[PDB]
Amino acid sequence: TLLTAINERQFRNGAHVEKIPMRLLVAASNELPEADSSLEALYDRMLIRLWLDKVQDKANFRSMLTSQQDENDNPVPDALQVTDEEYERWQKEIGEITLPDHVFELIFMLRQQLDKLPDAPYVSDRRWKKAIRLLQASAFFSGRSAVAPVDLILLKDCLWYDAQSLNLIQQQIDVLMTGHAWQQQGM
Amino acid sequence: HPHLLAERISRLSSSLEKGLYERSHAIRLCLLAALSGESVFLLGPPGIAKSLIARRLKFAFQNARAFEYLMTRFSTPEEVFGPLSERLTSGYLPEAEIVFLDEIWKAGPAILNTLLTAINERQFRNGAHVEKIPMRLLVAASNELPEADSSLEALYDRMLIRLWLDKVQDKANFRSMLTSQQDENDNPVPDALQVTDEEYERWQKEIGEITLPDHVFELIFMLRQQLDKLPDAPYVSDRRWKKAIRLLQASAFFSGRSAVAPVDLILLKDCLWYDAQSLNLIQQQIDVLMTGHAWQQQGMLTRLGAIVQRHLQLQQQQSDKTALTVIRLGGIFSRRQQYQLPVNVTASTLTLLLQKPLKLHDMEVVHISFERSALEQWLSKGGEIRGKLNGIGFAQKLNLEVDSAQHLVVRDVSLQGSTLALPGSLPGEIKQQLEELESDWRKQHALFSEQQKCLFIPGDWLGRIEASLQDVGAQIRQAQQ
Ligand SMILES: Nc1ncnc2c1ncn2[C@@H]1O[C@H](COP(=O)(O)OP(=O)(O)O)[C@@H](O)[C@H]1O
Repeated sequence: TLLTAINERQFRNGAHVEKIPMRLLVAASNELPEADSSLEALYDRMLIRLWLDKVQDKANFRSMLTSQQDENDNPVPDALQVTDEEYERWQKEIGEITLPDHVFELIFMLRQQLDKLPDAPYVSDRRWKKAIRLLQASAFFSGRSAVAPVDLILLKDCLWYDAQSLNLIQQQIDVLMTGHAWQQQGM
Repeated sequence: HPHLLAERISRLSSSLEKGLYERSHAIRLCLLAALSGESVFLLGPPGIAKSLIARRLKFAFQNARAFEYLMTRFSTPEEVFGPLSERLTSGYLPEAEIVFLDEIWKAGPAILNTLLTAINERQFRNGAHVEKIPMRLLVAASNELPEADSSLEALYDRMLIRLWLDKVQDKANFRSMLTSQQDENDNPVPDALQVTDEEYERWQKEIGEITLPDHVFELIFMLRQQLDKLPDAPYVSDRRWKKAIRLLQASAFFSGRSAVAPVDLILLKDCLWYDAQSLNLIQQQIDVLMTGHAWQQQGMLTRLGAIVQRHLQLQQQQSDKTALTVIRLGGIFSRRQQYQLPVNVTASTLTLLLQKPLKLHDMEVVHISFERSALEQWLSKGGEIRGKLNGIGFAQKLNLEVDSAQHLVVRDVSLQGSTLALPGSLPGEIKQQLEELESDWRKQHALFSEQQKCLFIPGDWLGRIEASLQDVGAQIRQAQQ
């Protein structure tokens, strides 16, 4: 029933169905599912995959260990809170972002590069289509009208799926970001 | 009336392909099974629009309910069809026109015992009594393949269509797919193209009434024997061949035809295979029959060889009119150098006939094709020469020598002389048989140009049928020169 709330954004309420205004879906755990298990369907649909861990800096640990800020309060002012009308209007302008020819050459090159390496993780067509919705919105909320080549860094937390693909995705993207993104290797 | 049906079918699949690139063979295949009561299997990696095709086929009908479910190892039958109280099956599987079951090669034994009964009988156990299921299309997608000796082989043998979908490969089709603004949960099919419940029940009766020609059945008569002598051929039982007739008859019914067409056999490439090993054998055996025994491609090739053999027999019989004179040359040389004819002969792999036939290499021959690049070195420098027999085989050594009257004498094992001769510059018997064979090629090519506009036919397969028919017509035109 959780798969129908993401694609169709509805729910089987006995007889008639109703829409679900789910604006953000976050899922956390600890371990990873099996490679031949039924839990891979929900994992393949989740776009952003972040690997959070504990703190490592000594200066950032002292202020975190002694924090008087209430975690259940509202530290967001009323002037910065968005309304329901602005959320529905931004969903239409996200898909209207133009796709430059220079950005298409980088997506097709990174996709074909992962298909030749045996240890590279497989990227489906659903992962490539949903990554553009997050990439087009990254430039819309930053003051741009087209897709920028700098938005390709966000793919380092979407293409990976386990501990073996983390060291390969962050390395293959870093080569393209420092080679063909700004004509570094082309020159 | 029958010709207007092909326009509505072609216009219905055109609106369904909006937003799905490189998926024309997957949408047109699911539409034929939805209007005939068949199934379709999809194989490939998860993430190639394998679930949208199940939700898009429900828009073609006026009253159709979709159902998406993922079969797990711990799934219970009370969640797929509905829990009991007598069974709350409101909006599940027994009352759904199109159902989608993702990953079918991993369900439990209880789900497998119930899925095999809703296909052959289309019934459901509602506690005590039984009720029919109006299932019009059953699609199943997964990623891996079941075992060769397990309980999951019963469901695979009943699924007729087995498609192997994959990711996109064209660069031009990937840019428009990566930036598509068409909503996948909308209704892109007009109301005029949507069929009703009365048209679906009427088409099921007209499918079985399609006339079966005797010439079209000859293709399956020979293709069945070829898939049995090879040990690597997949085992195709009689139940698979019986269900293939319903898919072939319905393919020509929606294309404006009343009988089964030989071009409808291309759909069998996604129904006889079962794994990765059978994919390279099914697509190869069908391509040979579709480009050989289909439009009389191979049937005319073996008949053309008899005309060439008959023309060579009449040429070697009248070889006493044209001899073979070898001109001489002067110059200062220690050996007697000979020269060939100038403008009279210019071909490199020319053929030379002979009068009395001999037995060379324990076999008979009627014409010896020599090489112009090697004939000039033997007639001047000397040594040994080579030459194939009957225009085939390797260039074997022959006992070629010069004669007193400037001729070529070929000897064998019994020291038998034979003067060679070249063919002169068409008899009435050869032209009569060549005109009848050329008329059959034009009649067979007209049948392909009147049925290739079918919707359930891939586009890449049209390039091989046209290339095979042109090769037969090009070989018959060279003999009449
Ligand atoms: N080859 C393709 N061509 C066009 N669109 C595609 C393709 N593959 C996936 N999509 C799009 O991705 C979306 C999600 O597909 P999804 O249901 O995840 O596929 P699957 O069922 O194979 O995992 C669909 O709405 C579909 O439009």
